[PDB]
Amino acid sequence: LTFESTSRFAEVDVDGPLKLHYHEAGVGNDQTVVLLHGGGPGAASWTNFSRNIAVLARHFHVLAVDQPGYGHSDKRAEHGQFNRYAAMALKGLFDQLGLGRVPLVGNSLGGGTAVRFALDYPARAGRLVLMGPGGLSINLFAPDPTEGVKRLSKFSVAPTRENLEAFLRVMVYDKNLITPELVDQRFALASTPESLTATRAMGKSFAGADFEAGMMWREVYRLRQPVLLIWGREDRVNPLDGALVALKTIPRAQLHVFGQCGHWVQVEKFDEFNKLTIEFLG
Amino acid sequence: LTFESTSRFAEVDVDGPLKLHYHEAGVGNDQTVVLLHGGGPGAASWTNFSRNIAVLARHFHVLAVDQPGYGHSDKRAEHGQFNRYAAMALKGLFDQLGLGRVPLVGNSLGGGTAVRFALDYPARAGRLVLMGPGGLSINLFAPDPTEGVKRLSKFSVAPTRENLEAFLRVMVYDKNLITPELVDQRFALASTPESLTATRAMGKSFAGADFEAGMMWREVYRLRQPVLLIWGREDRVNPLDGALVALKTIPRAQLHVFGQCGHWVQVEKFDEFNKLTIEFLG
Amino acid sequence: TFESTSRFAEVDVDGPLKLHYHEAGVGNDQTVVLLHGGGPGAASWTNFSRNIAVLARHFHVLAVDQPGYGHSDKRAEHGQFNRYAAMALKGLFDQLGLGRVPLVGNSLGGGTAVRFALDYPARAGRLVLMGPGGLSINLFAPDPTEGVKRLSKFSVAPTRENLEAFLRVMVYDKNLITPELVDQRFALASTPESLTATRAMGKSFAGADFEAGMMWREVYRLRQPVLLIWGREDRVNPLDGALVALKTIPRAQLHVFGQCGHWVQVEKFDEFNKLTIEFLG
Amino acid sequence: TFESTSRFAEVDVDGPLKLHYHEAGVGNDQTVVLLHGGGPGAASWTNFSRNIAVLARHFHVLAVDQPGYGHSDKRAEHGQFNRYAAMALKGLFDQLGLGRVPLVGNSLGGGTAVRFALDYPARAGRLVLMGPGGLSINLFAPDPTEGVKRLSKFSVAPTRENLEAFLRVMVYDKNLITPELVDQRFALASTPESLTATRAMGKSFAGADFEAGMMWREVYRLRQPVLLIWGREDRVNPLDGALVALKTIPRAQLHVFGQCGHWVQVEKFDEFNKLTIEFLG
Ligand SMILES: NS(=O)(=O)c1cc(Cl)cc(Cl)c1
Ligand SMILES: NS(=O)(=O)c1cc(Cl)cc(Cl)c1
Ligand SMILES: NS(=O)(=O)c1cc(Cl)cc(Cl)c1
Ligand SMILES: NS(=O)(=O)c1cc(Cl)cc(Cl)c1
Repeated sequence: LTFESTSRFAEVDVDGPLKLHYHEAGVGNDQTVVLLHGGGPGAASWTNFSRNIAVLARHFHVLAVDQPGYGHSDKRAEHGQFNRYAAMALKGLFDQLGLGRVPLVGNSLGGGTAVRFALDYPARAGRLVLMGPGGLSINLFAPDPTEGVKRLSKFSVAPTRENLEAFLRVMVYDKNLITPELVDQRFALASTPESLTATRAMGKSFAGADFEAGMMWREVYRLRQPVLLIWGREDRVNPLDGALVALKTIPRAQLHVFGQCGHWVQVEKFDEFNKLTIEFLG
Repeated sequence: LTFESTSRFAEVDVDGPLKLHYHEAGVGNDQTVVLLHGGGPGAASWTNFSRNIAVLARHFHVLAVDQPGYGHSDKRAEHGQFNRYAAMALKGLFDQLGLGRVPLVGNSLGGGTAVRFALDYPARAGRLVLMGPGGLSINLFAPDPTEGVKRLSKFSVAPTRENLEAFLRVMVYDKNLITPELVDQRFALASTPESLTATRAMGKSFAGADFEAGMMWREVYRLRQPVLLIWGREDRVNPLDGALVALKTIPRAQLHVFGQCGHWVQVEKFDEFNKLTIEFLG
Repeated sequence: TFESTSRFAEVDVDGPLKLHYHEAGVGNDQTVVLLHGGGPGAASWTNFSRNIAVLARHFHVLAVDQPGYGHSDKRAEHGQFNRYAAMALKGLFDQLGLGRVPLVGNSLGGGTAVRFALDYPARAGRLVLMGPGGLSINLFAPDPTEGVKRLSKFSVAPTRENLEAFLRVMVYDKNLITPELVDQRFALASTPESLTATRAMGKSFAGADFEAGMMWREVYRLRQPVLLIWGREDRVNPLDGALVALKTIPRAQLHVFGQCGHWVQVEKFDEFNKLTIEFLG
Repeated sequence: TFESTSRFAEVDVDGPLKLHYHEAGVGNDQTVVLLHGGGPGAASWTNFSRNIAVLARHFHVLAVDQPGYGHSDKRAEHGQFNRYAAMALKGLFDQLGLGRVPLVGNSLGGGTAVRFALDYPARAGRLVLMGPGGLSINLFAPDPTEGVKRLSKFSVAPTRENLEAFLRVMVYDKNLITPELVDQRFALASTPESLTATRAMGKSFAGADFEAGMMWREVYRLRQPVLLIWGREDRVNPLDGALVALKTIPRAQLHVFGQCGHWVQVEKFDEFNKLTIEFLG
């Protein structure tokens, strides 16, 4: 497994052709799992889930999808509420690949996409594993915008190297993870005009009349499947108090909280996260 | 493994000889683990950890100790703050068995004993697994006494079969676990004069000037080992809000919460609890 | 007096519905509507005994018996209760010619106040909500709470002993639960109309319109100032149920009283009256 | 006026310590001590500008510059700060012949108020604590909070731009942060004595007496009524830090203002004044 061997493209229909890039691994395993990455500038499937795709592929058929706006998937200048938009895309990939009811793994932005998908297409979503998820989270104590969200915005307005490192450092508990190479690589991807276009589209979509589609804490009481919520105690993007409504209202919820862990659970607690996910998904 | 094959007795010194009953299993395994049962009338090591001792013994050298006042351990009419009292007893067993630094597993009352032990004898306690633990818990939202605590008290004042079933039913999420046989067996053990004596001793000890020894939420910021907190979402004895100070202040804490689970985690979520414990303890 | 303030009105909620209420302080510039808590034998006058007289020196007070309670109609059928009660209140508003009126609500009535403010937004002003149902969601307390359990137990087995047990976990200071109070509530709760109202309440929970009671989902939409008041020791609607509403209601405030249960306006009556009067004017 | 109310006293805390304070409303029956928040350039008069005059019509007000702030001594060394300040306040109490006095404290000063009430229990009456340090423990917010981070950043790099950034996450309404305010605070914070006080504060955190600042451990011992006041949007000492104290202080109350930050007595000054006056008498 390299970026190239696993790379795949599909074209789906979401008000018109939409190219989705994903990675496929562990082919031949009976049970398929879909991984949905976190947001943040420069984010994509391969780098987000580097500490995991290989391990998970020893147990599952893994499909790690670049959400629209990220990675090598299309970066339209236009789009509605994002989680719903990405969920519609994922629905097209599901139909195309002939996929049935599949468990979903989602980190941060992609966790929100996972939930939106599970709500909109309930027969198609199996068990959920959600790490510092957006969407279903609502920060009952932390004033919004959080520190993490503010630094992301500040990057979006002024896309400098300094603003990106500042953002990345409040993503993780262990700031030694934020190396010069990580910052440089992420900045190179995030700084392209296409990615800047996608950032503009993400910004305008917030003003949309479909905003309620992002407020999934209002809806997850309807989720019938087991759901494993995973949180870094020190998450400064989507803080721990945001887990509470979901834990309370999802009937078959579990919550796991890691001390000394930020927003990036699958990297910062990669060994522990992998065993939980593998056990939880069978 | 039967009650008889695993049964062991030791005499330790806590202001005088104190007979401790415990169960020993999986002899020959390199790493020793001590299990400390929950409170409640009729409670003891074998019945509390019935769904677990066998499984854990496939990986560890298991020592499940009847705390003083419970099981076949001594039921003195007199004793000071309980967790400290039971911890002193456990210290004597540790010294006698030549035990070094050992991980501890504790449910409810015994979780408090585990913590008190880890605080008082810090070099002797390894990783902790704590299920709906007393002591370190402090119910920030739930008015005290909780429902669970009130029904236990009501049994203590009026030790009837009806009061014991009522108590047992708020111990678990799935009330079908509370069968006629369970109630009868527990009532038979709890109703003996010796056990009634131990209940009186437990009651008087609350009035003691050493009460601060029970307030372990004040002290667990000192715990240096990894600690796995495990909670039933629907725990009505030690409710979930009681986990928060410990999660915040123990540097290497983790928390796992099971939906559809009460105070009796190791029974109600026995398969999941066993894999977490085994993985966490190595 | 009970009699001097007593009023009746008949409105349309899927047919005639007779509503009883108490009116006081007429002539005052600002009208305020009071909505009592639930529980057996509850009604406007006895729920708000420590408050109507004080409030009427500042406001035009309308204390309304919600359907199923007091001297208001006790239908044997009805859908989600807070919406049902809100529809009734809406009828009363149009009839009395009210504009935008602040609402005061304890427990059940707090839920009705909120449902009303959501369903008829132009008609509700500032809200004072004491241990309110509806907008509360117990993030930590397992449901049903001990309060709700004892209330249910009475519904199944309506004995004096079971009512007393409910009334006793309603309050921090159990000395407020006098034998006379128990006897007064029990005589009222034990009538066949009242048991019909109780049975009707329980069935409504099974309704397809249940989402209407999940008001924590919707209060981010409230634009008016809202003052939440809670007893730290509330065992019916515990304190953790305040949190979503505090977070999501933009002009929210919260006051918490230590040594206070579910019945705020009684157990902390002087402080409640002063808080309410200032917040409302 | 600043000058008319200004007073100095010298007490013993391991040697002479000069304390500055403001005195008003002399002759009133009940004395009240005010303890300002922290942050660079903070002092009694400017912290409590919207409050001293109003409070002095009801109480005998003593607003004390805590050591390290205002015109009080700024030693380059000192142990855990709230105990240090409390020892100073204790000196002032004996000298002025005070008995049992209610305390009002914002942020840092709230922590000092609490430390004082614990260390000299006979000398403290009712407490009013606004976004207080010391007794707070942020159960959900990762530490250091964004507020504390920007405060630290100023300590390392004391620029106008960094002070403004701190002042701006101190408050909900950023229009309160006027250029003039920034300039006033910065001129005071930038003096070499003040930087010495700032450097001293940071080192004290490394002290062996750190447990003295962990007052959430001890307030279950407070016997007096305590009124906690918080801004919902406090980014220095966030709202989740109120919870242990609310739970464990037996006669506690809590008030939370939506649309309010760390600087409660300014951002919600009319409501704060009224709450304080009623609670204290
Ligand atoms: N709060 S959230 O999970 O939805 C989220 C997280 C990140 Cl890092 C980025 C975006 Cl655009 C959104
Ligand atoms: N709150 S606690 O864990 O300490 C506890 C639980 C039970 Cl079931 C019994 C006793 Cl005596 C004490
Ligand atoms: N949870 S609630 O406020 O809606 C409530 C309280 C009482 Cl005391 C009774 C009823 Cl039926 C409902
Ligand atoms: N967390 S705290 O209240 O103690 C506090 C607040 C401020 Cl603004 C400054 C200082 Cl040094 C300390």
